[PDB]
Amino acid sequence: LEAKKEENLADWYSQVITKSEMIEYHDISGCYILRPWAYAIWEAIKDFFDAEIKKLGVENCYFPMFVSQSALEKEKTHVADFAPEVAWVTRSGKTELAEPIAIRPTSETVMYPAYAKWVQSHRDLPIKLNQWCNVVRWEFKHPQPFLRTREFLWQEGHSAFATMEEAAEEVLQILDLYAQVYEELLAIPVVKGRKTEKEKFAGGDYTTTIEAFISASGRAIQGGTSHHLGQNFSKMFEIVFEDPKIPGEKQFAYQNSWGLTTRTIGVMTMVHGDNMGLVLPPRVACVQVVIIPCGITNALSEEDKEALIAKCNDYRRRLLSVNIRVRADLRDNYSPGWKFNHWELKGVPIRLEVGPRDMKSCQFVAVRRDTGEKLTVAENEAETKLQAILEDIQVTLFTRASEDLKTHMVVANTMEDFQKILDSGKIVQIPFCGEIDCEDWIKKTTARDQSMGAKSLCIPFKPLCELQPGAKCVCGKNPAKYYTLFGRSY
Amino acid sequence: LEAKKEENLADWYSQVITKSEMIEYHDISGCYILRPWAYAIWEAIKDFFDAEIKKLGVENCYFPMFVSQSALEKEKTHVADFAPEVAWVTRSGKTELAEPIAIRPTSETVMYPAYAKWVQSHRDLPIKLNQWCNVVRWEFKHPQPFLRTREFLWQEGHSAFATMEEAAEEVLQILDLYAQVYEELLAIPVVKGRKTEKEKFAGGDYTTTIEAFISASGRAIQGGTSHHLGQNFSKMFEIVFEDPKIPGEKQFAYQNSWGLTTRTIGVMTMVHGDNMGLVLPPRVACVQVVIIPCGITNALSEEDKEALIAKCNDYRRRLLSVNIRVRADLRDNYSPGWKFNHWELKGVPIRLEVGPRDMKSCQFVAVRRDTGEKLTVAENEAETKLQAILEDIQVTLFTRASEDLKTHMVVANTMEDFQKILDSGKIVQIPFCGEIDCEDWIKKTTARDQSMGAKSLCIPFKPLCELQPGAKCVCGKNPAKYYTLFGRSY
Ligand SMILES: O=C(C[C@H]1NCCC[C@@H]1O)Cn1cnc2cc(Br)c(Cl)cc2c1=O
Ligand SMILES: O=C(C[C@H]1NCCC[C@@H]1O)Cn1cnc2cc(Br)c(Cl)cc2c1=O
Ligand SMILES: [Zn+2]
Ligand SMILES: [Zn+2]
Repeated sequence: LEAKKEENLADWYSQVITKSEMIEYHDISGCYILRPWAYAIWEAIKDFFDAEIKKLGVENCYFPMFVSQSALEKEKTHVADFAPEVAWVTRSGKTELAEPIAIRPTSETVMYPAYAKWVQSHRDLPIKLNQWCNVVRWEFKHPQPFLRTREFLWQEGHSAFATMEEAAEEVLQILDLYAQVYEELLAIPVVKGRKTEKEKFAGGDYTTTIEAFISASGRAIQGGTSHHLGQNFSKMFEIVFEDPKIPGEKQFAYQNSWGLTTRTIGVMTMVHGDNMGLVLPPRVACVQVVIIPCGITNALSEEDKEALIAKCNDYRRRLLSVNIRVRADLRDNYSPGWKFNHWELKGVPIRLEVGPRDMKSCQFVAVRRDTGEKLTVAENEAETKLQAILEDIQVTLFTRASEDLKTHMVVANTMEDFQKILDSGKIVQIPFCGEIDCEDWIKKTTARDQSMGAKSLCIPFKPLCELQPGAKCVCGKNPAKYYTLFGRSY
Repeated sequence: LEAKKEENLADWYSQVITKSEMIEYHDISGCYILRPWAYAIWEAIKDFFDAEIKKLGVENCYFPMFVSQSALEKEKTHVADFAPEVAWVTRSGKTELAEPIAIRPTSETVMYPAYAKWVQSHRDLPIKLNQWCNVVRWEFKHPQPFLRTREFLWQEGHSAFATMEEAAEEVLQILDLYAQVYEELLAIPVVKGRKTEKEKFAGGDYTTTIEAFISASGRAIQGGTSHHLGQNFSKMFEIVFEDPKIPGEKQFAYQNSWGLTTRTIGVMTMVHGDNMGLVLPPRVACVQVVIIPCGITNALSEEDKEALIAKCNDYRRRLLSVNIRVRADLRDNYSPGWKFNHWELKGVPIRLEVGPRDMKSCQFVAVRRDTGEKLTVAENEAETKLQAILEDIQVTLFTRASEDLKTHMVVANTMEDFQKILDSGKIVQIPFCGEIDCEDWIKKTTARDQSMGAKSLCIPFKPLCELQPGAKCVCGKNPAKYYTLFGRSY
């Protein structure tokens, strides 16, 4: 690794993700190749989430990606600001086509006409459906492998209830899951809260979100979102049912929608990385432990060279049997020292080092990726001790970026504190009125002193300080409705 | 179900797949919605396969879907017959675009430039990679939900070895897996063999395949394919490595590729269906057993109506604990008799019927979907007996369509037998020379008497009869190289 996090972050990231065999650039910019080392992290997230939404009664499915012109345009889901970012299909070979078709940037326009058809009785509710798919949005903005890409993978859930007490409960349930993905797997602490009326999903009553901080840049980033849509789309798409014991009457259904994307892997990179390379949390690594045989020489007995290469498999065998994801790298051509480095770039949590010097002592050595600390372990304790080190790494990585968050997230009550602490490369809870103006304003004000300015992130469900009796927005005109998280974003 | 399999098959299928809540048509023909009842079958296939290729050392990944014009066209992967079936992206919103981009119809053109880059040393081999993704091919041919669709889901593996003994072994390993999917899960017997030089994947040395018979129509269908590519693509894309102990020399890598698609679900439907509806093999059903409470009346004691609805959960609880996938349908608004029918269309293998008459006798009743046979079972035997019935159904469905295959697959040595037995709505092993002509010919000959004519299916690895000393192609000119499976196809 030539570049350094503190110094040229933009380069560091692009070097870490290539040299860890995670990403590979494609002959079309904005598009990237998810190599196995990264995909296994996505698949790890996928396994957890999938397991939890199904406990909630959600079922997976697959809708088409092609949304016809008379669909987006036929309605006004959009919110048509994004309309110049949709790609279009126009010709089948050379032969032109009847109407052009769009590539899904999201799936409301494809799914909701159908929801309308399936909801006949009130009996056909709820309808909770999820899909794991790719989506395509267009961007000329200088692209970036996990955070700013043209095609990406995600998950999008769309549920639809009779009542609102229902819909409401799910929205918060899902956001907790999205938290668990970041806090329990990825070991990334996040801030839960509600979008401002400026920022919330348009065409949807409210919008809960999960925001994480990437100190390295002093910006914060959006993790995943969970929206309550109320009746907006049902009205739009006539998803209606005859009421319960309010006969002859027409009730609109209450809807939700929530998504999480592959930016997770980018955030995970940005947060836990070294100048030594990528670092993975034990919960998501393809390989929790790598077993490398070291201490091999040109004239090492040939019957010894197969005691080593066999001792290694005993660890491999024993660890696999306690569901530790272990590879033994028994490759003849690379050095040991080469391997040490290779698996360090990739960020494998523990390196299990096996030398004959240690074999003699019926023992072995384990190296933590995060701290670098070596430990010498008895062969009869490989399971308990290594499982423990895996748990202790997860904690460390989490109880680091969280202390790193607490330093970098503070309250400021004047506007003059807020421009100092923001330029201090941090993020701030301020008193805020809520009006779009004293936000729409705030951006321009902060941008004049900073190459851009503070955005609202979320309105913390649990803000740092409680608000005091008379208290005013940073503007100085209106009173403060709620402490509100602001910062420069991604 | 109004239509009937024997009578209007084209309608039967379209009714079965809608009324079993599997498929839902979209505002663009050729495109369909995979509802949960179907997707869970795809996901079941996915779970099995994924588990097996990983034992083989394959790793999953995700390449982009956008293949640039200077890629397909830059090379000649194609085999350009299919070129007028590729969709194209041309505008980002209204703004036109630099060059147009294609939607992946397959991924050789996207993956192989990269394979070239990753294979530097000979050390970087093998490279076995898989991806589960959607692909888009265009068709005006009257579409059909699982068998003839424009967008579909599949899996595509692309491996790349130094030697050919390697590549060769995998091709056959994979085809056995594809067999297992059809024979062990889907309970559909298939015929293993090699494509003819007419039919094989172009741009690839040979092509093993799996062919299944859909009696209902007298046609056969392609299950999945596994190709050996040898050196064609490496040469094309310069995937090269310095040789082992043949220094200073340039070796091309040997490649494979293999795919399986969502047509599986269509074949599964076509093969096992009733006029009573879809039928699922226990190995893939979202719901192996449905628990329905029956024998409820208007004036049934309220404390009895909760002994029933509780007895049901005891079965639910006990079955879930032996990994039987069970739903208890406790819905208050539908009749019992309505439920019986609903879950019959969906093809749930067993209906677990709970009535108080049986509760009195501390017992219950189970109905097989395939045969219709009812059985009365002790409450202390619910696990062993139901698991057994699930196993016995799988077998039945398999040892049915297999006897149905043996009737409908026969040998014919003259050409005059072959035109009779083919028009008998069956498929035939004939003596065949191999020349494209005496195949290219065979189609036109059979088409003049039949609304189209026999195609080669495969060249059985284990043909019905052995060939006799002097023996000639059905044409009568050349000698027969091998018994070869022919028939009308899909
Ligand atoms: O992504 C969304 C809408 C919903 N999609 C499913 C997950 C929950 C989420 O609120 C917001 N969004 C974001 N970007 C977009 C870009 C384009 Br282009 C279009 Cl057409 C539409 C959108 C767009 O609708
Ligand atoms: O699907 C293939 C090529 C390979 N894809 C991966 C699985 C193994 C398989 O042999 C054959 N095929 C089939 N249909 C096609 C349609 C179009 Br359009 C194009 Cl460009 C290309 C193709 C095309 O290459
Ligand atoms: Zn204000
Ligand atoms: Zn011939």
